[PDB]
Amino acid sequence: LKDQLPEITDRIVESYRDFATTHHLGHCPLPSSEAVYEIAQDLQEILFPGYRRRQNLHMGNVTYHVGDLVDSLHDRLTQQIARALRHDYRRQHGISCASHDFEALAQAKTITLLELLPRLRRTLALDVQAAFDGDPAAGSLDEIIFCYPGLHAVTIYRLAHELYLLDVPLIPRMLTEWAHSQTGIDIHPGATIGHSFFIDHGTGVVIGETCEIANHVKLYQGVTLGALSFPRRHKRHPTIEDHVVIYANATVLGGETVIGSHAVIGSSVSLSHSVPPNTIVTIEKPSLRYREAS
Amino acid sequence: RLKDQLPEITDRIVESYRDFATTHHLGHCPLPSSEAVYEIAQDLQEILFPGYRRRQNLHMGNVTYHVGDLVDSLHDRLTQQIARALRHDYRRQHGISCADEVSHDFEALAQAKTITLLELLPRLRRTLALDVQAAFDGDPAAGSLDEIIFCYPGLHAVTIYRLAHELYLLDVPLIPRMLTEWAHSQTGIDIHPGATIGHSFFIDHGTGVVIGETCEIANHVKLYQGVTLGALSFPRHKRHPTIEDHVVIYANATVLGGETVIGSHAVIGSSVSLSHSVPPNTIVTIEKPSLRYREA
Amino acid sequence: HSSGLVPRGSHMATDLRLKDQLPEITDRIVESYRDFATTHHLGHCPLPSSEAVYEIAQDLQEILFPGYRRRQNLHMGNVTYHVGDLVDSLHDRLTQQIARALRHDYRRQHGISCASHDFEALAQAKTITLLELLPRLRRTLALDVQAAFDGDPAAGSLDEIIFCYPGLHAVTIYRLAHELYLLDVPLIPRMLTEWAHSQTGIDIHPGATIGHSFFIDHGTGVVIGETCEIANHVKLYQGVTLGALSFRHKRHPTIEDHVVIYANATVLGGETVIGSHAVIGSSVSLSHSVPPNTIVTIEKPSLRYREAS
Amino acid sequence: DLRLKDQLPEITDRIVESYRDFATTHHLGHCPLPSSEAVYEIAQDLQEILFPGYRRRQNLHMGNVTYHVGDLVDSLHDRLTQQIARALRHDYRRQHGISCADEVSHDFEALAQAKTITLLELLPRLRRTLALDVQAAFDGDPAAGSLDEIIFCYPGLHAVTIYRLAHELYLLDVPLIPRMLTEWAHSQTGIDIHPGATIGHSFFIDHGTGVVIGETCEIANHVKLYQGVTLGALSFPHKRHPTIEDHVVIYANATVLGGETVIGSHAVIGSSVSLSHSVPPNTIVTIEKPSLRYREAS
Amino acid sequence: KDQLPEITDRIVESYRDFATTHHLGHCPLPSSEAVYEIAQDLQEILFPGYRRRQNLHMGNVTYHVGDLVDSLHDRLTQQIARALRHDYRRQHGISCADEVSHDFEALAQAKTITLLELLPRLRRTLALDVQAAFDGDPAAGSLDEIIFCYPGLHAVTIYRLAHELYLLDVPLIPRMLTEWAHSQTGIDIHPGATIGHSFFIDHGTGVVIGETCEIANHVKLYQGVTLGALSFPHKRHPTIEDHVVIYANATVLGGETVIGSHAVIGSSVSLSHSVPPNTIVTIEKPSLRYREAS
Amino acid sequence: GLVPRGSHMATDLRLKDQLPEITDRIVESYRDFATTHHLGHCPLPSSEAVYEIAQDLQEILFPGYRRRQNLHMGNVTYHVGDLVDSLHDRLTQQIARALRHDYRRQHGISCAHDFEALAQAKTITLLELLPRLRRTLALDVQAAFDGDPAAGSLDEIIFCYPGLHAVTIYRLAHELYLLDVPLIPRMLTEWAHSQTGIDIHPGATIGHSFFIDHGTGVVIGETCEIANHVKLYQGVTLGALSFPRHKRHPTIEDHVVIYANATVLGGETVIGSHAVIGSSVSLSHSVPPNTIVTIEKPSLRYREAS
Ligand SMILES: [Cl-]
Ligand SMILES: [Cl-]
Ligand SMILES: [Cl-]
Repeated sequence: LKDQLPEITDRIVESYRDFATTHHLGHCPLPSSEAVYEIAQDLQEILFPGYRRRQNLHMGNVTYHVGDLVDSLHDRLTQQIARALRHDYRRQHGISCASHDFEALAQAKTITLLELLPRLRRTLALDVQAAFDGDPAAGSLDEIIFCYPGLHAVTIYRLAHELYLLDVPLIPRMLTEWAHSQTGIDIHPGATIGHSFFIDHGTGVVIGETCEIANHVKLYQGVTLGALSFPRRHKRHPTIEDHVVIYANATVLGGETVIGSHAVIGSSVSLSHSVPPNTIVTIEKPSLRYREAS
Repeated sequence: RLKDQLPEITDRIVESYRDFATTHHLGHCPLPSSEAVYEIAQDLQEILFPGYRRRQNLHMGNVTYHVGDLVDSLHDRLTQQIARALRHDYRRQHGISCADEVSHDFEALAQAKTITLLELLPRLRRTLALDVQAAFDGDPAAGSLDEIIFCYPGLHAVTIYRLAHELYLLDVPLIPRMLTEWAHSQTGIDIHPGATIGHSFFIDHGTGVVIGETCEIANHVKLYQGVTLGALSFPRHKRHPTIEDHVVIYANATVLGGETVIGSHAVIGSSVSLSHSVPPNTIVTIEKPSLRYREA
Repeated sequence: HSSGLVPRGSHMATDLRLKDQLPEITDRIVESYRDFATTHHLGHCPLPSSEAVYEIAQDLQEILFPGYRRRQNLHMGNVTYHVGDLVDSLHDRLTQQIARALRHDYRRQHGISCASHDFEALAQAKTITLLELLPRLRRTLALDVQAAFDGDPAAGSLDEIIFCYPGLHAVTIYRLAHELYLLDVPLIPRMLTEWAHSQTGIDIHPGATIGHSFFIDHGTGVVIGETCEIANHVKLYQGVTLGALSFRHKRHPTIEDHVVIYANATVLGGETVIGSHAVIGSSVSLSHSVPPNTIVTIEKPSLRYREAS
Repeated sequence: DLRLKDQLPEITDRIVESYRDFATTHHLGHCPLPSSEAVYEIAQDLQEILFPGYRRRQNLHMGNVTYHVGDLVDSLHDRLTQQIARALRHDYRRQHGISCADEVSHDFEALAQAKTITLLELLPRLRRTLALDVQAAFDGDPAAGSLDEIIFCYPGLHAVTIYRLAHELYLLDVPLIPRMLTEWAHSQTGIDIHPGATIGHSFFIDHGTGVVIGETCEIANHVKLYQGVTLGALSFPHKRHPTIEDHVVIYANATVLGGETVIGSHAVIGSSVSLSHSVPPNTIVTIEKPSLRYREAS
Repeated sequence: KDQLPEITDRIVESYRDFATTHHLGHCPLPSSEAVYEIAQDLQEILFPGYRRRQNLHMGNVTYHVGDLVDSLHDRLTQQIARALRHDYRRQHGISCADEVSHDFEALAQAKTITLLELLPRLRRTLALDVQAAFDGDPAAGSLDEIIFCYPGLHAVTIYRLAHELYLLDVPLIPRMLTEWAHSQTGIDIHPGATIGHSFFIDHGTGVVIGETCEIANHVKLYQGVTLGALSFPHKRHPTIEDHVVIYANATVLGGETVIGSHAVIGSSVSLSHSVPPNTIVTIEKPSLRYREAS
Repeated sequence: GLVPRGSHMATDLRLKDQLPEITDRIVESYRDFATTHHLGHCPLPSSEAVYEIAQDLQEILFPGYRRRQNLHMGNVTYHVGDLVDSLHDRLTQQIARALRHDYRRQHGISCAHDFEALAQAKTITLLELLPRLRRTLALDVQAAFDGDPAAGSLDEIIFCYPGLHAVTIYRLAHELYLLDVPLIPRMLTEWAHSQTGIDIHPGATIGHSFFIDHGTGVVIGETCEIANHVKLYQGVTLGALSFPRHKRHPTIEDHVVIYANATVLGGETVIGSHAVIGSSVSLSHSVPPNTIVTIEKPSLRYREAS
């Protein structure tokens, strides 16, 4: 009977006492996943108006739309950042929970992010053009903006990256993993990535925290820019110089691996050492076995 | 008091819209809506697989009402979306800007394409019935047709692809790629709407599969996760492979090139990377890998 | 018969008279339901609901990780209300969903048409079993969270892991699905794991057996088969397949304690055992056993280098 | 502060305890009563069927209306069945002092479905009646713009539509639901019609706020009422409310009381008239010209 | 369930038989819900900070207003056009025909712009109504309480919007608005009524004001007041002059009935003839009978 | 009805260029008429938050009759506990805004746990008296059953009798009034007034076993005092003298019935225990206990229709 339910409830609540690591019970709200996703939506509406939720934006009403989003983002970002800072401070110092202070610091950070939205749009315009240049078959800039997952993942990454530079805990990774969830493109928020970046297809792409990518680089599906199996904090991920292309399913590992300007890394190539500028690296023609099914 | 700087930030953002006009669409001419397109896709799937989607109370005595309503609504919504796609593509091809009255241009043409799509739904069900059976045939361990329809991501991605493909054949801009990229997002399966794919197609697992615009796949084919049917790095014009009937391609294989033909009943083994044709009834496998073993 | 632009009829609006054809389209669609009955479930026998299963999953996660999901205002003084309400609701919803799954499977197993046992009572028993083991699942998942922290040195905190590491999410859903699998619930286990698959690109069959302190880092492209058995303290990376040979019955590998399998490795076969503390390097493809304490890596690849022109 | 939040568990317990002490204003147990929201929803769907094009959907035409109606009928069948069954079961248990542990062995679902089918079957007839009501509003209001304006927003028509639905449920012995319907309409219009009232066709309430019509009241055809009219029972007293014959008009703030009061065919009851006795056909009843006092202001 | 298709068919049949109570065709009438939403938006413009949003300040209110004005332009145009088209067709016995029609659209837009243009003037009039409520209710807590919840103010606000639409010859919509307010307050004001500034209804339940009624400035009414037409009859409703107070349950009837400047109509007074300026009209004390109970 | 020329052209999109200017004139009007806005950084209480609070309180008072139908003794603690927790937060916030705004207004102060703590204390007081309120409301329910012999059941009364809804809201509002909460009490009674046409000032004092039958058009003034076992009908006014805080509305003693459309006026008017005020009676002075007041039989005119 339902008479068992109160007891099951009580055992679960008891388990909150026993295993305290997987709950946050108390008077100190962490940041909200949903609030961070909503922030992300609003930021994207500012960056690509006409391509998101509203389709009735024109020069005569866009100020009202942006103005309202900026006002709301100021409040929401401040709140979420403040909770991230408070929680991280408490955790670092082992302090328990029992417009000033962290709030003011959060607001300062929030305003910095909002102030760089014009600059971000400049950067993102070059990424859009990189997608157009990088995919000859592409219909239009509009198609790219609507639905190229590489552009979406990069957009989120660039927002998360700015917050990373501002020492915001939690929220950068929450943003990148949201994009990762939608696109299968996994970019650490600490990665440094220059303008005119394009990921085509993208599923399975992984880019590590200390990875440094210059301008005009293109990656394909399944590319890993990662750390070596064996032994921007301590550099453990590769540097990719300008105008590099890395084809599908390549792997590039190591904090000292530099892929030089204008290099091409062929499909399925696995590298743990530097490549000179102007080099095409490809796999040896595979040795395949053939048999008839009989 | 610091909220007083927000109006200035707002003005700088609006200014950036003048300076970088390539990444916005401001004006009196709505583009197609991602959300409306998604909703259309939901309604189409309701028609294709009733009893497996949102409603669970459908039977032969009420199904006409469900379908009839969806068909009527889809007529209106697809017409609207497709017309906006056609108008946008017209304006872009001609470099013309947005008019000062509301424009019904292309509405009749959009309606004609919409009706063609709705007319094909019975045929699409026939094809999808074979795909469903192909999943059951292709995965011994499958619990039932029901399980497949409910949650096999391959079937979902292919369903969206087949819808998008019909729109592609009708020269609808934007909407086909919007559909396949939606499916791509949900399944990790990346099928270009331009691909040609015969009946009884099955993708098992599916994450990381990529199939290019020009790829041609015949009947009774099965692929696994991480398969690429793609273009050569270097050496409507055909740049993607042709796969003949009854071929199976195992996990993480790569088949590249517009002149690569994989012959009837061939098997492409796991991790095989090919840029040349394979005759019928050939099993192609990698050379046993050379591995290094050491004590830790 | 001339025009001011390329396609003829560009000026014409929607012809509303053409709406008269829609009833016929509708009738042909309904006819196709008669002709191809395999891809619909029309009748008086609701199958389980995808949406209901998703909602159940949300509520289970709220119980497992309170404070990290939808509510942020939970404390020891109000958590009883939160849990008690969810347990009550889950009891009803899981019973309903499981009962429909059992009924449908029974009918399908036999010939029985929709026009036999007490499936509701059996469903409720299975539901109660699941709810009873939530404290135990919390214990397991606490170790998984710690394994993510240990397995990723660059990890910010337990908090960041719980909030957004996709491996933890996929493993949480899998562990719930697995218990339902062990209770012989049809449909629902795979519905759960495919949901997580869709969200993370991590594909765990609900039949897989996986010990505590399991960690998937990155994870996109991971596939684990039905009969795979993974021990304690195992760590996997993106693109790893633990699958079946191309060329009930065990068809998937066994991975022993403390094994690490790096990105894009493939391990195949029912008889393949990867031994305690082994390391399978990136892109390693194996269909045979490896002893304890063995590090397996690919041979340095043979690469061609030439000038880009 | 947050320390005071520690009192909330205790306040919660005081409330739960009070459910044990005062059981009459709660219904806790495993026997859901009917849902106000579900009844309101049913009413919305019924109105969609009766007045398509004037309610929620604006894209209905002869080519799609079968799908709309077919779907609503199907939904209503399930929801009305559920709501009626819950009402019947509760009323059974209450009348017999049974209680919710003790299983009901009676098939209220089948009976609820039968009552539901009866209501659905008479919707065509109800449309016939309501068509006459709409015309009566047009004929009864000189200033009326169109039938469309009337259908859209005349509160008299809305209250009467709900009443007519509630009345058929009343005649089918459905507990709770008929009064839930009429009270919803009362809430929206100020027009308070008991579901038991008997009202003929071509009925019109103009303005309507403050209208009260009692359970046993009987109104013929072509009757018109204004705001504030009471057709009620005697204060100092089975039929306890008046009978109004055809073609009667009753002006604002009139009061007509008593089970034996018959207002005769084509009578006119003037503004503010208060009556507790019958009136013959073709009689105009008015108040005596009031004696008013006039004084200069300061 | 086997009975249901037949019931469905008989209902559809009855649509053919009784065609006056449906609007089936290709010609959307106006939408009640769209009209209500338009009314919500207009109310937000008229009384910002007292409606749905509570975070409005001088720095963001332009964005809020600007956005609503932009949207209201589109939605009012659409609703008014549908009203004009339907009413014209109906008046002239024209049927729907099977073409999507821009008919009356430009005229609807014109009327819509005129309405939006007079919103500043409406605010000026309503500021006088709010003061009248404060003046007319000496027990009133604050202007805020009045604005928040005095039902007289809400009914008058709706009526004033409806009345401007009535003056613009917009069919259907004005009555839709006043009946909506009627439904929420028990106050029934025909949109055709003429009402001057500083108007106040206190309590209000049961107030009826007729189409041809004319009310001057500084007038106050109470619950249950009827300003109506004669039972035994183009002006059919009374004229109320400046500074008149009409107390609870009074009834004032007739097109030729003029209540003179500064008159007072006492509770329960029933009048069908003019009253001179500066006159206080009261009922004769009732003849009451008293008896001891038992 | 001349249709002006140009009427049938499509919307002219360049006319939207005028909308910014219209917007500016509207904003200007906020500067010119500042009494009818509340622009700034100090939000007032929200109508919708107050309504939601009211819904939650009603769920606590009448569980099984409102939004949830699956409540039983095994789960009701969870339901109530959660509502109380949420109410504590929301009532605290709303009350604090009421108190802050009222203080600023009463003094000159402009906008650039003090009130919060005071708000919380009042919120706790309200929540603590909910069991007592349920006792009182149970008596009101029973008074409706006793006072309307045709009533089907307590259930029906709870489900849909408007008098009981109006009175429920009034009793909640009245407790907030007694705690000197500005704004919110009148917001609550006006909401009830809107749904029922029953208009009760939050300051009214009303004893147990109170029933209003039908109710539309009832008005009860701020200083009115109503004892126990009182019944009112539709259209009853308990109001102030037109030509006369400090008592200006009547006192109604126990067991009084007032029938439809009666008017009782004046702060010194006391209607004695067990009196009956007949339909349409108008009274502006006291009547002793056990007095039955009726109007003289009306003098009516009858004529033949012509
Ligand atoms: Cl592709
Ligand atoms: Cl009516
Ligand atoms: Cl009106």
